[PDB]
Amino acid sequence: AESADELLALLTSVRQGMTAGEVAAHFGWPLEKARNALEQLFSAGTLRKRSSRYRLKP
Amino acid sequence: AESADELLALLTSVRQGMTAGEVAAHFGWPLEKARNALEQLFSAGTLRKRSSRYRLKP
Amino acid sequence: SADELLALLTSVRQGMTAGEVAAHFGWPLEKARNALEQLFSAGTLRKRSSRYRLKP
Amino acid sequence: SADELLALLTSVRQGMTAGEVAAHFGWPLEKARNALEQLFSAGTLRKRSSRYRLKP
Repeated sequence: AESADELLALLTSVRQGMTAGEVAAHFGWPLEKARNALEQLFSAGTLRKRSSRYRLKP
Repeated sequence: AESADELLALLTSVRQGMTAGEVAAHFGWPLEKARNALEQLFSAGTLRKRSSRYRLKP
Repeated sequence: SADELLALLTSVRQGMTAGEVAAHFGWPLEKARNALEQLFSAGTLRKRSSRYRLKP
Repeated sequence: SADELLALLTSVRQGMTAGEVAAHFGWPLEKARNALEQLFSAGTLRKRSSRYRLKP
C-alpha cells in the first residue's frame, strides 16, 4: 500500500514543509527544476521558506 | 516556466480539491493507483471528498 | 432504456451522484454508476469528477 | 582553511544559514555557501535542508 503512503507524505509536507529533493522525487523532475519551481512560488508569495542551516556534527 | 505552474496547480488543488486524474498526471501513476491512494486517505480521515455529479447537457 | 433516469435528471438541474440515483430508483449502486457513465460517454450528460481536499 | 568558520559554529549550537555566515565574516554569499557545502560533504557539518510550506 505504497501509493497512499506516498500521497500522505506529500500532503503532510505541503503543510509542514517540503524540500526540493522531495518535490523532485514525487514529480520525477531533476533537482534544479524542483528548486526553481519552489523558489519561484516562494517569490510569488505562495510559499514560506526556512533556509538551510548547518551545524557541527557531534 | 512550466514547473512553477505545475507545482502551483498541485498546491492549489490540495486545498481546493483534486481529482484522481490530476493526481495520476502529477505523480506519473496509473489512474487506478491514484484513485486507490485518494480513497484510502479519504477513509483514513486525511481528505474530504465531493462525489462525482452528473447532469444534463444543454 | 434510460428514459426514467433522464426525466429525473431533467428536474434536478445541479445534477445527481450515482448514490442519489441508486437510492431514488432502488437500483444497485453498480447499475446506477454504469448507467450514468454510459450516458456521460454518449454525450447525454456532463460529469463533475470526484474531488478530494485536505481537511483544515 | 575553515578554522574560523568551525569555531563560530562551535558556539551557535542550533546552526547557521549561509547568509548568517556571510554576514558574520563579511564574505560573499557564494563563498559562504561553498565553504559550508564543502564541510557538509566532508562530514564535518550536518545540514537541515531548506523547506518550503504553504501559507495558511
